[PDB]
Formats: sequence, structure tokens, C-alpha cells
Amino acid sequence: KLKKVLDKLRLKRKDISEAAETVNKVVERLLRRMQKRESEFKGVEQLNTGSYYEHVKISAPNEFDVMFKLEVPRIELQEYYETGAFYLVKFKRIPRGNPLSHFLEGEVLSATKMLSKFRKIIKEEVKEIKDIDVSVEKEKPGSPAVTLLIRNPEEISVDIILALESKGSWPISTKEGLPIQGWLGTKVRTNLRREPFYLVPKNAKDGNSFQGETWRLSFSHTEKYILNNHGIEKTCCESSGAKCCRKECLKLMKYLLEQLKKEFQELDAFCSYHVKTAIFHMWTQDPQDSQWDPRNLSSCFDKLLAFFLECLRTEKLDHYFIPKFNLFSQELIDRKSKEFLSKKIEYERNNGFPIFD
Amino acid sequence: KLKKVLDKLRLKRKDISEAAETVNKVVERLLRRMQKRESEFKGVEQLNTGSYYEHVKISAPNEFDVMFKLEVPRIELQEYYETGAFYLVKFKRIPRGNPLSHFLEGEVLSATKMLSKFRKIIKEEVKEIKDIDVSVEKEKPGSPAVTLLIRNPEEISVDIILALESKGSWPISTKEGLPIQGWLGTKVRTNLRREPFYLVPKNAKDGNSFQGETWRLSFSHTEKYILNNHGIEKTCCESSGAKCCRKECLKLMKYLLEQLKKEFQELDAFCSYHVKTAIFHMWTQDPQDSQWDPRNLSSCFDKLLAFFLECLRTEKLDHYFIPKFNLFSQELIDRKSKEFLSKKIEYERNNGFPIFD
DNA sequence: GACTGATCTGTACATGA
DNA sequence: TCATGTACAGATCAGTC
DNA sequence: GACTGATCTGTACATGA
DNA sequence: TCATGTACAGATCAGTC
Ligand SMILES: [Zn+2]
Ligand SMILES: [Zn+2]
Repeated sequence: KLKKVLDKLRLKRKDISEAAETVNKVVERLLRRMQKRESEFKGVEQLNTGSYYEHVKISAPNEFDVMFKLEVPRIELQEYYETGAFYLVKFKRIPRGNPLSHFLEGEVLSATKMLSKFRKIIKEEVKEIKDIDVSVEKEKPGSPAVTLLIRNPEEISVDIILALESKGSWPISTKEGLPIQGWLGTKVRTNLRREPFYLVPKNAKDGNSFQGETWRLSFSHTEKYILNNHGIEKTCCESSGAKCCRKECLKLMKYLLEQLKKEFQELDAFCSYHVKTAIFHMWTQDPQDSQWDPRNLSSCFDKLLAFFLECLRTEKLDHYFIPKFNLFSQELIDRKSKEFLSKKIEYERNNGFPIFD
Repeated sequence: KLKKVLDKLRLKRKDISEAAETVNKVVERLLRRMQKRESEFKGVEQLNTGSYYEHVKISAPNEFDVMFKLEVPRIELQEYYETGAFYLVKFKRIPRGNPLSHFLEGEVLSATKMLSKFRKIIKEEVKEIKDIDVSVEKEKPGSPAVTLLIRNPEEISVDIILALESKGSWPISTKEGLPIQGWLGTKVRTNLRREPFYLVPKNAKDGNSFQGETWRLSFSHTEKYILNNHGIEKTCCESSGAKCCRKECLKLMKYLLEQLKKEFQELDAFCSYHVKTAIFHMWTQDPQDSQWDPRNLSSCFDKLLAFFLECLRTEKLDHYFIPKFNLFSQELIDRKSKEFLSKKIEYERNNGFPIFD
């Protein structure tokens, strides 16, 4: 039933091999340039994130997320209002001439300036690539990335995400977040929150004050770890352990939403991170690996489905790391959208999921 | 029944507090001196091991194990025969004048010279302690340590173990060892074997060739990790998880052996590491946390007990990290001892464990 | 500007209810 | 079984050369 | 003598039986 | 469901300034 859908969604190792070849080449060139010519993004490091690197990419390997993170010492964050997600970045110490002085709009590190220079460098190096059909995509509003289109005959999109790495303790807005204590445990959560955190440009085009100096938190590293260490049992999905159907449900849900989005313009507010967040909450709700046995696929997928609908009905999907940040607020998504989606989803749920063809 | 015995074996937080106070003071002074006066053990670091730091110490806090580990780059090991446990230590690179040149008997690092200088320094600093009654114990044959007796009114013994730290990949004799793949998992084992390993002086007084240049492997770091991360479930014994009776069975077994040893001279070959190794094998055999529920204490303790007897009957207790190394060989322990122990143990097992009074 | 001691956060354990 | 206090452990921050 | 590229081991995943 | 081959990831070692 659903197993056949999962077969359809499976990536093919040939496609994977070629796409990965080309992609790795381009990425390596860009990183190296970002170090080489006496840049100010020298010292940047690489961190692969997203569905492809979590092995939850569906249909095709045509989307890649790569973080160019740069450690930026001695900073102080001023929370942008009480959003929990958004911050203004200040420095204690302008070191001397300082790489990042040119990226200052006061005491405040400007996300848009930094992003513009980043973009300029990337375009420059991309012009010098003669053996691969790679180009720079026009800037998308609300993106912290420079998106590359690769004609590896087939089209592949690569988000090169500019990030700031901070080894300090996580902002307060996350203190109640990451509620894995009953699922992955206390030692795990403690070790994860000991890790650095990351800030990417918000790059909203709304016309606000502090619009180009607003940064958003990112936890793609931690999400990667969770996707790859997802059981209560350490042997879950391991070589000497047993498979769950967690990743599978994430894939099915992702696909459902992708299709429902390609057919309806009413769902342009929705992205797969909503699905991911919701499923994090579900995995925290049903921690037991037994509650995610393959033989219970259909029911498991329904459980999640049910949960999601409730999130729409209550208009309440809390951010998994920032509990005060609601993702289904009226400010971000209109009621009408959520209701429309509840309708379509319910239909599909009561009709044997016709859309899966 | 056994719960009351575990109550008797429990340490008391006052005793713990005082003993720990004094002990930490002395240890800090010794480490600092080991760094300060222009030594050759400068750069040494501390690593607390053993029952006290695993929270499996029984009766009293009168025994402490502390490793002074020193990273020793660019070495090559020659396995002492096919023992798997014993090695001769050679250098690729005599760096220049080199700290450790004085500890060389050729190309071979001498364990006894190093241990002698270590001991000399420790005695020197111990003379300078005026506020605490601390002395150096006479060297024990087969010890890689300098043992301190502290009259903190009550007597406390502290083994200061000289160790060498190597970040290279683990010797081949351990390749089949650490068989946690079904219990803690594959990722765990892989990450643990990526860690450094340690060599302590064998310090046998047997009169062999290469007697004072023979080193023994140590895995007290890994054993510490296992004791503190002992479940298949990450929440085992955690604040938002459930208790097992693993540590409890280790304690009971430890105590049984301690008593049976204090009463009988026939069991001077036996140490608690045999108990620890056996229980590692049992935890690998019964990985499920459900197989270690508190309510199944008595039976669990019996299971272990049974296992141990079999190890004596077969005269086969493999080292947990070095599978080729047998601990119940005739070379190390006489049959008569193992049989005697089987007898006493069986008696206790069939008689409601009178010895526990 | 770089190295060492001081401070802070949280887990495991004892204790009291 | 559930709340309160101590040790241990690791990490970050503040102070000295 | 210090920094970067090359080599090696193992987990997760696709494929074939 | 179980054996074979590819990507990804981290670590150590060898080669260049
Ligand atoms: Zn799983
Ligand atoms: Zn446990």
C-alpha cells in the first residue's frame, strides 16, 4: 500500500552517485576559494544539512543544503522583540582592523552586507567554472543562502547557507526547547546544548526596522544528529539492531505536502520544516521504538497525520527548539490557509490517498 | 532480602564528603607538582577511574583510583609474545634531548625507570605535606601505581597510576574485543575505539626478560563510560527514565567475592576485575533493560552467578577487550582454586547466602 | 594577544517525606 | 515513590604575562 | 619546524540473491 | 529477509613551505 509509495520515493544510487560527484566538486571549489583569495570569510567551514544528508530525500537528489559556518567570537545578542527566533548581533570586541568591520552598521553586524559580499564572491568564482553548467539563482526573499542551479544534465539546486558559529551557551529562548529527555535522554540533550549554535541572515524583504541586521537561529546540526540518532535504543536502525518507520513517515508526509503544494497555490505558506517540526514533536510523544515498528506503518503515518491536523485546528505548532515561537500563528499563516489544508488533507485521509498517483 | 544487603553496602554521604575533600586536596597538590618543578612528567593529566567514580564502591570510600596519563607521541608497540595484553614500547622519533630519553633502555621505553622517578617525585612532595597524615605505601609487585595511605583519621588508599596515552588506533588484539554491537551499538563502539588507549607498567617481579620494559593495556576510561552509559535505552537510570539493577548486581557480586576472599586464602588469585569482566559479558548477553529490572533482582543476580560458575567450570573467562587473553587459564589461576571457589559459591547459593551477615 | 585559575550547569547519588 | 542537598564533570569566562 | 593533501575505517544506504 | 557495492564522515598519516 504505502510500501509501494516508499518504493516510488526511493532514490537511485546512480542518480545519487552522479549528482553527488558534480555537487561535491562545485562545493569544494567554492569553499577553497572562500579560504584562498584573501577573503574575510576565510576560516569558514563546511557542514552538510537537510534531507539529502539525513537520508530522507525523496524522489530525486535535486536539492542540497550546505552550511558555510564561520565562528564569530565575543558577541552579544539582543533578542529582536520577543520572537525568540530573531536577534541583533553586537560585538564586545572590534579585534583590530577586523575582518567584519566592513559588515558593521554601528555596533550591529549587518546580515545583508555580509550576504551581499558572500554572494559577490560566489558569483565571481562561478563564472570561472567552465566544465560544469552552474549558475547563481536570483536572490529569494527570506533566504539566508546563495542558491546554485546545476545542469548536471538534470537540474540540481544547492543552497550555500552563510552561517555564524557561536560556542557560547544557547540563547534563553531555547532553554525550555529540545524536550528529548524522555526519548533520547538527559545526557544527550546536555551534550547537544553544549555544542555551538548558529545564526543565519533572516533576509526578510518586509521593510521593517533592523531589517538587514536581523539574524535567525539555526539548529540544522542538531536536527542532523537527531535524524541519525533517533531511537530510545542505541541499536535502532543499526547493523545489529532493528528498523523503525520514523524516517519513512517523515518521507511520506514530506511528499504528501509537496504534491498538495504543487497543485494548490493556497499552500505557499507551508514548507517541509513544519512537517519536520511536527514529527519531532510526535517522536517526543511516542518515544518507544515499538511505537514505530514497520509493521505498524499505516497506523503510525495516521497518528502523525492526526497530530498535524490538530496542530492546524488549534493553530498551534510550537518550534521544537524555541517553544515560545509559534509557527501556525495568524501573523505567519492565515486561518483560511490552515482550514483549506485541513480540508484537503482530511479528504485524502478518507479516500485512500488518491494523490499518491 | 538482597535489597537490605544493598542498603548495608551503600556509602554514607558524610564519609564520602570528608574522604573526597582530603583526597582531592592531596591529588591536586601531586598533579600540580607533577606539572610545576621542571619535571619530565609535565603535561600529565588526571583521569579518575574505578568503583568510586563509577558509583559502584561498596561499604566505604577507602579506595580511590586516579590515572596520571601522559600522551606519548610517535610510538610503535611490539606485542610481548602473543599475550595480547603486554607490549614493548619503542619510539619512531627521539625528538631532540627528549624528556623520556632517561627512561630508555635502548629503543625501548623502560616502565620500571619511569615508575621509579615518578615514585621519587611523589615521595618528595609527600614529605612536604604537613597538615595531612599521608604516606607512600611500599611498592606492591604487579602494580602500575604509587599507593598513598591517608590517615583521614580512617584509612584511605589512593592508587596514583602512571599511564601513557596514545591517540593511534587500538592494537590488533582488541579488534574482536568490546562486543557491544547488540547492546550499546555500532556507532558507540566505533566512537569508543576512536578514543585513545592507555599503557601502564606491568611491574611484574618474576625475573623475566624485558621485565622492566613490559607494559599492559588499560581501558579504565572505556569501562567508566560503559558503567555510566549502560542501557540499550538512553534513558536507562536517567532522570526521565527507569532504573535497572545492573550496578546493583555488580555491587553484590563484588561484595560476595570480597568476603569470600577475606575469609579464605585460597582465593588470593581472584580480584574484582574478574567480576567486572564477567558482568560485562553478561550485560552483552542480556542487552535488554527489561532483563535487568529491579523487581527481577534475585533472579538477575542468580543468572550472573550461574554464568560465573560456568566460567570457572570451563576455566574460561575471556578478557572483554582482548578476547584471546584468557583470565582463568591454568597459567594464572590453579584449577584447585577455581574448584574451591565453585564449591563455596555453590554452597552460598543453595543456603540463602549466610555470608551476607 | 596567549595561558591558567575561577565560575557555572547539570547528572548521579545520598537523604528526608 | 517524590523533593532537597553533595560530588563530579565538563565547559565557558575572567584574570595574569 | 608548521600547514595541507592523502589514506584508512566504518555506518547508512542502495542493489542483487 | 540476507550478501555486495557506493557515499559520507571522521580521524590519522604523509608530503610541501
Ligand atoms: Zn530506527
Ligand atoms: Zn540502568
